[PDB]
Amino acid sequence: NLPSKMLLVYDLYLSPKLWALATPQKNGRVQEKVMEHLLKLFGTFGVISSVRILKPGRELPPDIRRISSRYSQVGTQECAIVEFEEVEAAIKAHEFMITESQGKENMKAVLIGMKP
Repeated sequence: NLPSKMLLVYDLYLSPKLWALATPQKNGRVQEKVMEHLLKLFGTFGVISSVRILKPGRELPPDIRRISSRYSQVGTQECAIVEFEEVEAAIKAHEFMITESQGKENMKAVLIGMKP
C-alpha cells in the first residue's frame, strides 16, 4: 500500500503563448486554456485522476502556501494539484516537465506527499 502519491504544478501560464499571445476563449480564461492543453500533454505520459488548480491571491492550501511560496524562482507563483494513478507515471513527466522547463520559468512539477 502507498502512503502518499500527489503532485503539485507551476509556471504554466507564463508561456509566451498564454501570457504574451493572450488567447481569449468563450469557455474559460487561462483556466480553460491551461486545463485543456494539459489534459493531452498529461494523458500522453500519464492520465490525471483530478487536477485542482489554485492561482495566487485566491486559495493557497497549507501544502502549497508553505512549499509553493518557498521555492520562489519561477517568476510567478501558480499552483496546481494533480492526482495520477501512481508516482511512476508522474516521475516520468516530472523530469520531462522540469527538464524541458529547465533554466526557464515555465511549466514545472514537484512530487508532493509527506506524512501529516
